[PDB]
Amino acid sequence: LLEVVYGLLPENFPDPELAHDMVMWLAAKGYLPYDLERDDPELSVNIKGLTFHTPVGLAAGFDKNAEAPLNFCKMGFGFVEVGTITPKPQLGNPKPRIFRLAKDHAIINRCGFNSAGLDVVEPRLEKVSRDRWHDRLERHCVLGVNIGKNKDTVNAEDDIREGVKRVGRFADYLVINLSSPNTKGLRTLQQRDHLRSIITAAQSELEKLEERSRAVTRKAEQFFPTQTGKRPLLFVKIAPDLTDEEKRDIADVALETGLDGLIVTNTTIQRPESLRSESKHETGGLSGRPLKAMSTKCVSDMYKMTNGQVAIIASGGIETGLDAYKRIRAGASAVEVYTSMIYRGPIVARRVKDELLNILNQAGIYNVQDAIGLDHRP
Ligand SMILES: Cc1cc2nc3c(=O)[nH]c(=O)nc-3n(C[C@H](O)[C@H](O)[C@H](O)COP(=O)(O)O)c2cc1C
Ligand SMILES: CC(C)=CCC/C(C)=C\CC/C(C)=C/Cc1c(O)c2ccccc2oc1=O
Ligand SMILES: O=C(O)c1cc(=O)[nH]c(=O)[nH]1
Repeated sequence: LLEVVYGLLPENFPDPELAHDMVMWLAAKGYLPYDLERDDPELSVNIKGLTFHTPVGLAAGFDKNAEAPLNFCKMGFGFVEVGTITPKPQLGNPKPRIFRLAKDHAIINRCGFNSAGLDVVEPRLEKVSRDRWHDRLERHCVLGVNIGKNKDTVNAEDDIREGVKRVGRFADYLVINLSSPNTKGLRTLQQRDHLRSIITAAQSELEKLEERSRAVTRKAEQFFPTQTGKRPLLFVKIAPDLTDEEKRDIADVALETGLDGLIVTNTTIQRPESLRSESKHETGGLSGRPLKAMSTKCVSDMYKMTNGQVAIIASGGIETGLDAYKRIRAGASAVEVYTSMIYRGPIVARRVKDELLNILNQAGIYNVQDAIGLDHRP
């Protein structure tokens, strides 16, 4: 806990964008820490057939163009959610477009879907997908592929379509990002009427299943190779800033469509007075410790309103396996981190896994599967 939070004397900051860049340069070229503990068999979760050997995982903010997803994942994580990968490459907003709020343990940011392109990112999944089995054959590093629209396409439904065409076959779970505050009216695609039109279109390009056998796990890599027969569990990442009315419209359209899961909360555009740090007034959604009750309620509301029959991967201020314990108790099968690592640091994957496992030991039940949603047994 006390690494960077104790040692934050140096002025405003060492720039977050710059830091993340030279961090990911390290991530790209090995040059990182390493988890060794193998993770207790307690912490494994079979979210709809998907074996999450650990339920802790890196969120979609980090490895934005598949620079090093397995290397973050060998560094203690269970899964790694890969960017928001827009069809055509985007530059993003003008920098400085991202800020630490040291006091508040938070990060406001307005990057705006800065992507390399499915042109660039497909090859890198073509890379990862075939060598991920090879390198050290990990109890496969479960792999999230998150996709969106470009700044100004008329039909996002097309850019999700393209997305699912290209980079679907590698994802253990695919993710439609409809939530970022930092793309023009994208969040307003979460509507009952649109959400459906997208979700159906998106599982319609999954309905492109192609044929084979017609001219150790050495070679599971062949075919469309997602630790199984391809089909990613379809997800949609939803907002934190929503009416009970709009969380119905979602939850209804979730159970209507047979959506395989929901990722609970992107960043929040709320600014709760309590934020003391003088960067509180910058635009963009804020992550981290202010997004605690926000996210954790959003898990619980979407759990119950989906009868729990839809899966939940909650992000939003998951700092310590206690926060993970509660979000697991509120509905989450697995949980995500990003802004919690910018204060904890690389070996926070190993920390949150074990903080969770001991608070399971203390709570009584071990093996999380029993644990999920526990809050909805009265
Ligand atoms: C700089 C930054 C970039 C992000 N980029 C993305 C993104 O490209 N796609 C996405 O789905 N979420 C993105 N997020 C949201 C995170 O994935 C996550 O949902 C949010 O930060 C809450 O998690 P945390 O409080 O546990 O860090 C980003 C967050 C930050 C702070
Ligand atoms: C300065 C440099 C070239 C590398 C620093 C990384 C390192 C070895 C240790 C941690 C030092 C540090 C202050 C990191 C800050 C950091 C961020 O502020 C940050 C902000 C947003 C997204 C990702 C980020 O990753 C970071 O490592
Ligand atoms: O690209 C961004 O600016 C961005 C994407 C996202 O999903 N969430 C966020 O807070 N910012």
